[PDB]
Amino acid sequence: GIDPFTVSKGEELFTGVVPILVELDGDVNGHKFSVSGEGEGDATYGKLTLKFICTTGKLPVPWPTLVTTLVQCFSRYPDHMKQHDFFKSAMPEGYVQERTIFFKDDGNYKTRAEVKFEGDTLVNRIELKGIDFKEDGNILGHKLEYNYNSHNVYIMADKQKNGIKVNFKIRHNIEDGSVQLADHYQQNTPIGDGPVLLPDNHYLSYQSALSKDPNEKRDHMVLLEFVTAAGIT
Repeated sequence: GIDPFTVSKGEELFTGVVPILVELDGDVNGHKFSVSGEGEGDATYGKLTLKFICTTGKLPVPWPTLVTTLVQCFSRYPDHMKQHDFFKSAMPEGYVQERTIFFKDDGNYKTRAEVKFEGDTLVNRIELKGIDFKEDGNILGHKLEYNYNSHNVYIMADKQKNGIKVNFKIRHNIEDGSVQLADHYQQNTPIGDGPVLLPDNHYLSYQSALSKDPNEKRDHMVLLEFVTAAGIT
Protein backbone atom coordinates (compact mmCIF):
# COMPACT_ATOMS: atom_id res chain seq x y z
CA GLY A 1 0.00 0.00 0.00
CA ILE A 2 0.99 3.61 0.70
CA ASP A 3 2.44 5.61 3.59
CA PRO A 4 -0.08 5.47 6.43
CA PHE A 5 0.29 8.62 6.68
CA THR A 6 -0.71 9.40 3.12
CA VAL A 7 -2.67 12.66 3.47
CA SER A 8 -5.38 11.49 1.00
CA LYS A 9 -6.55 7.99 0.01
CA GLY A 10 -9.01 6.71 -2.57
CA GLU A 11 -12.13 8.88 -2.50
CA GLU A 12 -10.38 11.66 -0.59
CA LEU A 13 -8.25 12.53 -3.60
CA PHE A 14 -11.37 13.47 -5.70
CA THR A 15 -13.34 15.86 -3.43
CA GLY A 16 -12.21 18.81 -5.52
CA VAL A 17 -11.09 19.79 -9.02
CA VAL A 18 -8.17 17.60 -10.09
CA PRO A 19 -5.83 18.31 -13.03
CA ILE A 20 -5.68 15.57 -15.67
CA LEU A 21 -2.89 14.56 -18.04
CA VAL A 22 -3.40 11.94 -20.76
CA GLU A 23 -0.60 10.49 -22.87
CA LEU A 24 -1.25 8.04 -25.74
CA ASP A 25 1.09 6.33 -28.19
CA GLY A 26 -0.64 4.39 -30.93
CA ASP A 27 -0.01 2.22 -33.93
CA VAL A 28 -2.98 1.44 -36.22
CA ASN A 29 -2.08 -0.81 -39.22
CA GLY A 30 1.41 0.69 -38.91
CA HIS A 31 0.20 4.31 -38.80
CA LYS A 32 2.01 5.56 -35.75
CA PHE A 33 0.81 8.56 -33.77
CA SER A 34 0.83 10.21 -30.38
CA VAL A 35 -1.80 12.21 -28.53
CA SER A 36 -1.55 14.38 -25.40
CA GLY A 37 -4.47 15.69 -23.41
CA GLU A 38 -4.93 18.14 -20.56
CA GLY A 39 -7.77 19.45 -18.43
CA GLU A 40 -9.51 18.68 -15.18
CA GLY A 41 -12.09 16.52 -13.55
CA ASP A 42 -14.58 17.25 -10.80
CA ALA A 43 -15.85 13.88 -9.60
CA THR A 44 -18.39 15.49 -7.27
CA TYR A 45 -20.33 16.39 -10.46
CA GLY A 46 -18.98 13.64 -12.72
CA LYS A 47 -17.46 16.44 -14.91
CA LEU A 48 -14.46 16.23 -17.28
CA THR A 49 -13.19 19.06 -19.44
CA LEU A 50 -10.29 18.03 -21.72
CA LYS A 51 -8.46 19.15 -24.83
CA PHE A 52 -6.51 16.56 -26.85
CA ILE A 53 -3.78 17.25 -29.39
CA CYS A 54 -2.17 14.89 -31.93
CA THR A 55 1.46 15.73 -31.24
CA THR A 56 2.83 13.89 -34.31
CA GLY A 57 0.80 15.69 -37.06
CA LYS A 58 -2.50 14.44 -38.53
CA LEU A 59 -4.41 11.81 -36.53
CA PRO A 60 -4.63 8.70 -38.72
CA VAL A 61 -7.98 7.52 -37.24
CA PRO A 62 -11.13 9.50 -36.47
CA TRP A 63 -11.09 11.35 -33.12
CA PRO A 64 -14.33 9.77 -31.91
CA THR A 65 -12.77 6.30 -32.07
CA LEU A 66 -10.29 7.40 -29.35
CA VAL A 67 -12.76 8.90 -26.86
CA THR A 68 -13.29 5.78 -24.72
CA THR A 69 -9.54 5.11 -24.65
CA LEU A 70 -8.58 8.66 -23.77
CA VAL A 71 -10.44 8.13 -16.43
CA GLN A 72 -13.44 6.51 -14.88
CA CYS A 73 -12.23 7.58 -11.46
CA PHE A 74 -14.00 10.87 -12.25
CA SER A 75 -17.50 9.25 -12.23
CA ARG A 76 -20.04 10.67 -9.82
CA TYR A 77 -20.97 7.79 -7.54
CA PRO A 78 -24.14 8.49 -5.61
CA ASP A 79 -23.56 8.28 -1.85
CA HIS A 80 -25.70 5.15 -1.58
CA MET A 81 -23.34 3.52 -4.11
CA LYS A 82 -20.00 4.75 -2.74
CA GLN A 83 -19.09 1.21 -1.68
CA HIS A 84 -19.02 0.21 -5.38
CA ASP A 85 -16.44 2.75 -6.63
CA PHE A 86 -13.56 0.51 -7.61
CA PHE A 87 -11.87 3.26 -9.66
CA LYS A 88 -11.33 5.68 -6.79
CA SER A 89 -10.52 2.92 -4.31
CA ALA A 90 -7.40 1.92 -6.31
CA MET A 91 -5.90 5.43 -5.92
CA PRO A 92 -3.31 6.83 -5.53
CA GLU A 93 -1.38 3.73 -6.66
CA GLY A 94 -3.91 3.35 -9.46
CA TYR A 95 -5.13 0.63 -11.78
CA VAL A 96 -4.30 -0.90 -15.15
CA GLN A 97 -7.14 -0.66 -17.66
CA GLU A 98 -7.08 -3.03 -20.62
CA ARG A 99 -9.50 -3.16 -23.59
CA THR A 100 -10.18 -4.91 -26.87
CA ILE A 101 -12.47 -2.86 -29.06
CA PHE A 102 -13.97 -4.67 -32.05
CA PHE A 103 -15.00 -2.42 -34.94
CA LYS A 104 -17.74 -4.32 -36.71
CA ASP A 105 -16.67 -5.51 -40.14
CA ASP A 106 -13.30 -3.82 -39.55
CA GLY A 107 -10.20 -3.97 -37.27
CA ASN A 108 -9.64 -3.92 -33.54
CA TYR A 109 -7.87 -1.76 -30.97
CA LYS A 110 -6.15 -3.35 -28.03
CA THR A 111 -5.30 -0.82 -25.36
CA ARG A 112 -3.35 -0.91 -22.10
CA ALA A 113 -3.39 2.09 -19.77
CA GLU A 114 -2.09 2.92 -16.34
CA VAL A 115 -4.18 5.45 -14.43
CA LYS A 116 -2.62 6.95 -11.29
CA PHE A 117 -1.56 10.12 -9.47
CA GLU A 118 1.74 11.83 -10.04
CA GLY A 119 1.56 14.36 -7.27
CA ASP A 120 -1.62 16.39 -7.66
CA THR A 121 -2.09 15.32 -11.28
CA LEU A 122 -4.29 12.38 -12.37
CA VAL A 123 -2.33 10.72 -15.22
CA ASN A 124 -3.73 8.35 -17.88
CA ARG A 125 -0.81 6.77 -19.84
CA ILE A 126 -1.90 4.57 -22.71
CA GLU A 127 -0.50 2.32 -25.43
CA LEU A 128 -2.83 1.55 -28.35
CA LYS A 129 -2.38 -1.13 -30.98
CA GLY A 130 -4.70 -1.50 -33.91
CA ILE A 131 -4.64 -4.23 -36.46
CA ASP A 132 -6.81 -5.81 -39.19
CA PHE A 133 -8.28 -2.51 -40.36
CA LYS A 134 -9.40 -1.79 -43.90
CA GLU A 135 -7.43 1.00 -45.58
CA ASP A 136 -10.77 2.03 -47.17
CA GLY A 137 -12.99 1.30 -44.14
CA ASN A 138 -14.81 3.89 -41.98
CA ILE A 139 -11.76 4.17 -39.68
CA LEU A 140 -8.64 4.44 -41.93
CA GLY A 141 -10.84 6.05 -44.64
CA HIS A 142 -12.03 8.73 -42.23
CA LYS A 143 -15.80 8.27 -42.87
CA LEU A 144 -17.07 8.95 -39.30
CA GLU A 145 -18.81 12.16 -38.21
CA TYR A 146 -17.18 14.34 -35.54
CA ASN A 147 -19.78 13.75 -32.93
CA TYR A 148 -20.72 11.34 -30.12
CA ASN A 149 -23.68 9.63 -28.51
CA SER A 150 -24.76 8.88 -24.89
CA HIS A 151 -24.05 5.40 -23.52
CA ASN A 152 -24.23 3.11 -20.55
CA VAL A 153 -21.18 1.24 -19.43
CA TYR A 154 -21.83 -2.03 -17.58
CA ILE A 155 -19.57 -3.01 -14.65
CA MET A 156 -19.06 -6.26 -12.71
CA ALA A 157 -16.60 -7.64 -10.15
CA ASP A 158 -13.68 -9.79 -11.22
CA LYS A 159 -12.67 -11.18 -7.82
CA GLN A 160 -9.91 -13.36 -9.36
CA LYS A 161 -8.01 -10.27 -10.54
CA ASN A 162 -9.12 -8.22 -7.54
CA GLY A 163 -10.57 -5.93 -10.19
CA ILE A 164 -13.51 -5.43 -12.50
CA LYS A 165 -14.80 -6.39 -15.90
CA VAL A 166 -16.59 -3.87 -18.06
CA ASN A 167 -18.52 -3.99 -21.28
CA PHE A 168 -20.56 -1.79 -23.61
CA LYS A 169 -21.16 -0.84 -27.25
CA ILE A 170 -20.38 2.47 -28.95
CA ARG A 171 -22.17 3.37 -32.18
CA HIS A 172 -20.24 5.95 -34.21
CA ASN A 173 -22.19 7.87 -36.83
CA ILE A 174 -21.01 7.27 -40.41
CA GLU A 175 -21.11 10.17 -42.88
CA ASP A 176 -23.78 8.36 -45.00
CA GLY A 177 -26.21 8.19 -42.03
CA SER A 178 -25.32 4.60 -41.08
CA VAL A 179 -23.65 3.41 -37.88
CA GLN A 180 -20.24 1.94 -37.10
CA LEU A 181 -20.38 -0.38 -34.06
CA ALA A 182 -17.44 -0.65 -31.69
CA ASP A 183 -17.92 -3.42 -29.12
CA HIS A 184 -15.83 -2.82 -25.98
CA TYR A 185 -14.43 -5.51 -23.69
CA GLN A 186 -12.57 -4.10 -20.71
CA GLN A 187 -10.77 -5.24 -17.55
CA ASN A 188 -9.23 -3.20 -14.74
CA THR A 189 -6.76 -4.39 -12.05
CA PRO A 190 -5.21 -2.39 -9.19
CA ILE A 191 -1.53 -1.54 -9.41
CA GLY A 192 -1.07 -1.63 -5.65
CA ASP A 193 -1.65 -4.55 -3.33
CA GLY A 194 -4.12 -2.85 -0.96
CA PRO A 195 -7.84 -3.50 -0.63
CA VAL A 196 -10.15 -2.18 -3.37
CA LEU A 197 -13.96 -1.94 -3.60
CA LEU A 198 -15.24 -4.83 -5.72
CA PRO A 199 -18.67 -3.65 -6.86
CA ASP A 200 -22.08 -5.19 -7.28
CA ASN A 201 -23.30 -5.01 -10.86
CA HIS A 202 -24.11 -1.45 -11.92
CA TYR A 203 -23.53 1.00 -14.78
CA LEU A 204 -22.15 4.43 -15.58
CA SER A 205 -24.26 6.81 -17.65
CA TYR A 206 -22.27 8.99 -20.09
CA GLN A 207 -22.88 12.21 -21.92
CA SER A 208 -20.17 13.48 -24.22
CA ALA A 209 -19.88 16.54 -26.44
CA LEU A 210 -17.01 17.08 -28.96
CA SER A 211 -15.96 20.49 -30.30
CA LYS A 212 -13.06 22.41 -31.80
CA ASP A 213 -10.94 25.23 -30.43
CA PRO A 214 -11.35 28.01 -32.99
CA ASN A 215 -7.74 29.15 -32.35
CA GLU A 216 -6.15 25.74 -32.48
CA LYS A 217 -4.44 24.82 -35.75
CA ARG A 218 -3.00 21.45 -34.68
CA ASP A 219 -5.21 18.38 -35.10
CA HIS A 220 -7.24 18.31 -31.88
CA MET A 221 -10.43 17.48 -29.98
CA VAL A 222 -12.21 19.36 -27.24
CA LEU A 223 -14.23 17.13 -24.93
CA LEU A 224 -16.89 17.94 -22.34
CA GLU A 225 -18.17 14.84 -20.57
CA PHE A 226 -20.46 13.95 -17.65
CA VAL A 227 -20.36 10.49 -16.03
CA THR A 228 -22.76 9.18 -13.39
CA ALA A 229 -22.98 5.81 -11.68
CA ALA A 230 -26.49 4.31 -11.52
CA GLY A 231 -28.41 1.04 -11.39
CA ILE A 232 -28.46 0.32 -7.63
CA THR A 233 -31.76 1.34 -6.10
